[PDB]
Amino acid sequence: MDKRVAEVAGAIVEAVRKILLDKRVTEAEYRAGVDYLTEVAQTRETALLLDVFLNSTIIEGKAQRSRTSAPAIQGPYFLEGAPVVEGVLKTYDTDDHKPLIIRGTVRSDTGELLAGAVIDVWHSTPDGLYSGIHDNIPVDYYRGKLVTDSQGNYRVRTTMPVPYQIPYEGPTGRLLGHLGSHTWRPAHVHFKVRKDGFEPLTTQYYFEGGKWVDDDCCHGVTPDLITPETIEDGVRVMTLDFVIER
Amino acid sequence: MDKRVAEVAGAIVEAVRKILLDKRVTEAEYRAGVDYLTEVAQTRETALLLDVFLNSTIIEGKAQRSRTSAPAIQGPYFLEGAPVVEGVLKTYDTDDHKPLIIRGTVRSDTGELLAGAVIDVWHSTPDGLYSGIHDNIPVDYYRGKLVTDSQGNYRVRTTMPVPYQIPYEGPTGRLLGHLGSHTWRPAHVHFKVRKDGFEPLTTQYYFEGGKWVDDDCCHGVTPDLITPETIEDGVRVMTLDFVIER
Ligand SMILES: CCCCCCCCCCCCCCCCCC(=O)OC[C@H](COP(=O)(O)O)OC(=O)CCCCCCCCCCCCCCCCC
Ligand SMILES: CCCCCCCCCCCCCCCCCC(=O)OC[C@H](COP(=O)(O)O)OC(=O)CCCCCCCCCCCCCCCCC
Ligand SMILES: [Fe+3]
Ligand SMILES: [Fe+3]
Ligand SMILES: [Mg+2]
Ligand SMILES: [Mg+2]
Ligand SMILES: [Mg+2]
Ligand SMILES: [Mg+2]
Repeated sequence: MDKRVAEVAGAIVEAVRKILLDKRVTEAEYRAGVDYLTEVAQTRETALLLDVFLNSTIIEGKAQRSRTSAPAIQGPYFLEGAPVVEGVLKTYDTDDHKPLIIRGTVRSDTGELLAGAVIDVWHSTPDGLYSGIHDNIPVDYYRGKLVTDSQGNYRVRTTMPVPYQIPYEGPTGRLLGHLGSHTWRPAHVHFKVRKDGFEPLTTQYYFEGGKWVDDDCCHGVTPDLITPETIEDGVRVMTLDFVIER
Repeated sequence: MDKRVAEVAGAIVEAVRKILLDKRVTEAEYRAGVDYLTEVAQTRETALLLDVFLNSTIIEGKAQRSRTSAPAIQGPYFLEGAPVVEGVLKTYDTDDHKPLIIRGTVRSDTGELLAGAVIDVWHSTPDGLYSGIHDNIPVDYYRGKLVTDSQGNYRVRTTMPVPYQIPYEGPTGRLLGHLGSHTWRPAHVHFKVRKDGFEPLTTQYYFEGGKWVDDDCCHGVTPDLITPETIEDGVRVMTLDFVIER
């Protein structure tokens, strides 16, 4: 008997039953539903399907219960063991990459600039593929760790990310279809900031004006996480000042 | 956009989010939860897990919305293509089988005895295993089709079933563990009655006094589905009169 598992899991069970009754779900519908979720399970989409309708709500929760630079949903594509960089992120030399630059400061919720903070960054190849997770792509690519200096400053040069769709061929995709939504997410860059003394801050940031920023199939775009459009020497720039609490 | 999928699926999504907020589920809990359900998916327990907390409620629904001999949850172990029998069900000759006898009538909700109704029956080997689904067991065993005669009567001789537990080694088992329930179901026999003119009636029936009839881990035992204890010549007897609607 786990007090909390039994509080939260129970609350859900009790709550879904109600719907099963009120909406008057038939024997034949119930099968159709269960048959669906086994496909979802079969398709290894179990976590995905959850992430879409839920994870975004769970951020809205944490953002209420804490003081930090705006949080965002984490996403499936984070891999630990990213290489530390001065630096520049390792990216492919190819024509279709556009330079992106990321500057800023990591600091405490009490205001003190933190040094030796590790900023873990990952983002999509121009195709929408993440490294080491897609199509024979090296893991040291499009991933890296940034470490704030004596002033709590970090700067990194990298290629631009792109919007990508969650897998659209499966049960989740269509299910969104029936729900009048789509499979597309706006382009974003992934940050996880952890200082050995503080609570981890995981977030992603989008680009003002980018496609899908209005309609994110997951709901996890929020005004703060939209960066203004600023170029320097024809190089898109993100200036992000993180605040981790603790 | 499927009007109903979007009504019922939506209602659930909206309803689970509330819990995620109210109970104040953390980022770290959410993972733990999602991590759980992928195990459930990994363990091919996706349907099971649902059947336990839900399917029993879905009967309570149908039993409200229709006129029939009491319905019951279907269960995973029904296989179509059961052999028609006069008859007797094919069972193993072994010592530990106790004779069980099943008599009765199938009839319409308007009262007319139906003839040529097909009563599909399946039940557990003395071990708790179902045929063709367990341990190299022939499918013509512990399964059969009964066909009501000119009077709408059916009778079949068969071996006794036994209580069995839903798979207890996996994520569902323990999850019930945390919820203060168990893995055990009381002994029951499975009937599906379909006449080519009428709505299928699927139900199972338990034995008065049998273990677990009070505590069914799934909730799907109900007073009607408890048969009284009656022996004839030292042979347990079930007298069941089905009423299919339409
Ligand atoms: C194992 C849990 C996985 C995570 C669950 C997702 C978490 C939150 C989002 C889940 C969305 C709700 C799942 C409902 C899926 C319905 C599929 C469907 O309707 O197929 C359309 C279905 C067939 O089309 P399909 O989408 O290709 O399968 O439409 C039909 O023809 C039948 C009518 C469907 C109406 C059924 C209404 C919902 C009944 C489901 C009962 C079981 C719900 C248990 C889920 C509890 C969630 C905690
Ligand atoms: C894909 C859908 C499959 C069908 C879903 C089942 C349908 C109705 C029954 C579902 C029961 C609810 C599932 C919750 C499972 C919780 C697992 C757990 O707490 O592990 C204990 C977990 C670890 O132990 P474990 O059980 O071995 O994993 O306990 C912990 O240490 C962490 C605290 C757990 C508290 C989390 C509260 C629930 C958060 C889940 C958020 C996602 C819910 C989405 C489900 C929507 C359903 C429609
Ligand atoms: Fe991403
Ligand atoms: Fe059964
Ligand atoms: Mg600076
Ligand atoms: Mg600045
Ligand atoms: Mg008779
Ligand atoms: Mg009689």
